[PDB]
Amino acid sequence: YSVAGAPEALALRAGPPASVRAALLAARRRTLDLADDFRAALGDAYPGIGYAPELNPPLWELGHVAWFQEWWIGRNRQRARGVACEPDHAREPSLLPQADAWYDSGRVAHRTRWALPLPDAEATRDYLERTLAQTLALLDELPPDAHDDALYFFRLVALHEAMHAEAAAYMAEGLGIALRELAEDAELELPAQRLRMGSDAGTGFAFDNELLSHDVSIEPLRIDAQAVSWARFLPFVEAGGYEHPAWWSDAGRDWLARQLLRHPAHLRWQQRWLPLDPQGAAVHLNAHEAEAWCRWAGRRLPTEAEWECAALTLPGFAWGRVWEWTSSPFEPYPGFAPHPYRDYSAPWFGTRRVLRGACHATSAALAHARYRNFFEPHRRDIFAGFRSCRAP
Ligand SMILES: C[N+](C)(C)[C@@H](Cc1cnc[nH]1)C(=O)O
Ligand SMILES: OC[C@H]1O[C@@H](S)[C@H](O)[C@@H](O)[C@@H]1O
Ligand SMILES: [Fe+3]
Repeated sequence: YSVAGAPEALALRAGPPASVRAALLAARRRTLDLADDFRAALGDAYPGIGYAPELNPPLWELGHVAWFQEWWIGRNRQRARGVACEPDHAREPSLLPQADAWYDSGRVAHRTRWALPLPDAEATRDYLERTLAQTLALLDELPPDAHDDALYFFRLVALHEAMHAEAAAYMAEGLGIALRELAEDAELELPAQRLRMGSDAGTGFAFDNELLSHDVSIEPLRIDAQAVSWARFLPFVEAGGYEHPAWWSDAGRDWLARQLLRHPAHLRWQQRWLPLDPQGAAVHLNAHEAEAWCRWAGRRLPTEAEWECAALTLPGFAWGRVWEWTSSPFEPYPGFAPHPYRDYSAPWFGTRRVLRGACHATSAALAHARYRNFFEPHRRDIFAGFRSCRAP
């Protein structure tokens, strides 16, 4: 097995306090550069955007990032216990008396986020600054041989902020907001083998959905060396794919039937409205579109096990351009237990499909071969594509 990600991903998960500190500062730099992109387009208007289930107001997102960090660091009286932390212990107050009523994604109703008396952009940035100052002061108290338990929440809040930064990028793309921030095709042989799937104990930070690590049998297959390109995808559209329900699942057909334009999201070929690059990774495809292309090509999506095995064993397996739909429903591994942020994984089993890899907007500190992403299979706003495989 190769390393699961770039140095930053390994350091945030396994490295000492100095490593988590650098990660928190990089995450905040990125949060604020994206906040400036939104500021340029919306001028700090709140809510600044119309309502959609796939959005949150930009100033709500910023406050949520600070709230989350403050909730799990400064206000957390059991930081040292890591995953043994009692999530519902009595906490110190927030810097903002109403923060818990505004920013708690577990408490605040979705449409309500457009109608809160939130602080302005300046005061929201002030809350971010003061909370980060508090977090770094507490981090600086930990010794260089600090245990995984001691670092657990520092690592969690850095990863959480990386995830909200990516969400800013895909929501920006949805809102037509501009931000400042493939090779030759090939097929790879994946031989029959046993995969030790998920995150092993004492490998540093794991998301709860990566556990338990467990051996699984991988069947021999041939897998795309990279994500499906527009060049490889569009011949399905040109061959009448979005007119031929027979290529689709029942859920796919139901979805397809309800679509005005019988072609991919952000296309007209022109994307966004610039002309389309065939060498680009097909993106803003949902699981239904990926699966239909696979039936038409006589290919299939990998399981997340097959994807993880390929990513860790095959040097020519190139990922990180688009999130990649797998055939795997988001379900607990054997021995799954929810970690202190209980609602991260457990409410979303069944209704979500696993995507693996990462996209151009994923932080280098998050992108990881063991990471399970999870969205409802109709979602196209996300930076999602896919790679295909077949039996030998
Ligand atoms: C891991 N995904 C991307 C599915 C999560 C990330 C997340 C942010 N705050 C809580 N969870 C999501 O978007 O709900
Ligand atoms: O805004 C991104 C992300 O934020 C988290 S906090 C929300 O709960 C989730 O529904 C959404 O996908
Ligand atoms: Fe969140």
